[PDB]
Amino acid sequence: DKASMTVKINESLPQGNGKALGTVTVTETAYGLLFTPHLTGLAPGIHGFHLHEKPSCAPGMKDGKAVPALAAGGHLDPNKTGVHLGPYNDKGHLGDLPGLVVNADGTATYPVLAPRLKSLSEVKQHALMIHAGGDNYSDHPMPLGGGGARMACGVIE
Amino acid sequence: NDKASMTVKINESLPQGNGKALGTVTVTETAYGLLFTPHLTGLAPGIHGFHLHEKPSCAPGMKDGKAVPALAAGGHLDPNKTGVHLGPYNDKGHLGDLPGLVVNADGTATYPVLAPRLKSLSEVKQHALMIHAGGDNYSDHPMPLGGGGARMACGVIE
Ligand SMILES: [Zn+2]
Ligand SMILES: [Zn+2]
Ligand SMILES: [Zn+2]
Ligand SMILES: [Zn+2]
Ligand SMILES: [Zn+2]
Ligand SMILES: [Zn+2]
Ligand SMILES: [Zn+2]
Repeated sequence: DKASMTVKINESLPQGNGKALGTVTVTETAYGLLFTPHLTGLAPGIHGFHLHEKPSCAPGMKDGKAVPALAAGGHLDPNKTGVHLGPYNDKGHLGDLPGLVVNADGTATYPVLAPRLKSLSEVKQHALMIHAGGDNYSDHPMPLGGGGARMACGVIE
Repeated sequence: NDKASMTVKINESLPQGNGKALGTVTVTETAYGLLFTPHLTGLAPGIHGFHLHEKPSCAPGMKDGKAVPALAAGGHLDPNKTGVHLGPYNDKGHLGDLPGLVVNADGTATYPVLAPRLKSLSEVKQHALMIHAGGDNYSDHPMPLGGGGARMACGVIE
């Protein structure tokens, strides 16, 4: 019996949840949490892929405008580093995962290992977020890796 | 703040010998294993098999009267003699199994890939860094060696 679980992912719209885009499997390995995606409908390329603090994917208000998945808050960051440094650096947000790789047909199938995370309990009650932009694992030149807008989200557990 | 790091140059692998230079891959020690950061151009968009092979050569090899590209690098690095391809997150297979190399739509590869099973540069030196035509499902099923198929670019580490 592997320590494994799934998370439903939905489109993040200004008014709430859009279509189900599929799932992501989260599995404990000898090397940390393996995120095996099973998603469809995404823009080909590499997308910011992070655990955000709050167990919500609902939109929020910012400067009078509807902001998709804003209720998830920022990146999971129990060490209070206040810095986005990616999946391989202990000095930044614990919620920083490797970029989500999206195939030419808009599907995501390629597994990504986040070695800093060791058990399922560490992802429960957080939002699994997929951004429009990519992620260079830095706050420079763009904040939070350049992920920009939130466009897909799933509350884990 | 600092970790061991080294660079490997990558060349197209043709039947005749080395092809165009395609750029480099940086191999860096992290607290989580070796990180491979590509700086590559001229690759088919998509995900490619990406492995360390036994021998310090990217040279063509002869097989059945034909020059097979990078065949001189031998098989996948397998010090424990597992004889099986199970990918970068499973200790029961080839130690040389790395995550699939991700190639952008524009033919460049930039997305860094971590191989947690490798800890130090000493483990990768004097072996070949191989880039396959096909992808890698980290299994000998349905196809052998992850379905990597032919070798199309290669670099000798160190
Ligand atoms: Zn994010
Ligand atoms: Zn972050
Ligand atoms: Zn700059
Ligand atoms: Zn330094
Ligand atoms: Zn190979
Ligand atoms: Zn192998
Ligand atoms: Zn060796």
